[PDB]
Amino acid sequence: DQWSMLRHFDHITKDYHDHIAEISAKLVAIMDSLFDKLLSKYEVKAPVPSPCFRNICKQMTKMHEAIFDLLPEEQTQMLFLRINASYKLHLKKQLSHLNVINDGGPQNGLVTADVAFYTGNLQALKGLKDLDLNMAEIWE
Ligand SMILES: [Mg+2]
Repeated sequence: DQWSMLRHFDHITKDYHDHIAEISAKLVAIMDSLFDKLLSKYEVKAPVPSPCFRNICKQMTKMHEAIFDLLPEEQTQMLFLRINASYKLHLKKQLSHLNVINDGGPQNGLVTADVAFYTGNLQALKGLKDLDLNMAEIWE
């Protein structure tokens, strides 16, 4: 009956959500290593988008294309929030290293511009328009 069928479904899929998060952990780790490699070398200058940010955004795009049909929408949103958190951590580290501060000066302006390219790229991907990226965190 419908009840027994669904009990079988429940048993078969009981770990589905937890296991997707575990595979997604490996994907976050891959992107985290890319961000560390790229952002450790980032220099603030025109033109924008900088080569660093073009590369980050291209890989984010390719990642989205690769997993779109493999993850439910909510998990894809959650994945991108984790990827974003990694990006912000590495960007914050580099801005601190370079002594770039949020004072409205030309250097701050260039980072704001590069980040606008990043945010625009991310939010233009299917399902990601209303992600709360909290990019202001990078100046903490
Ligand atoms: Mg300046």
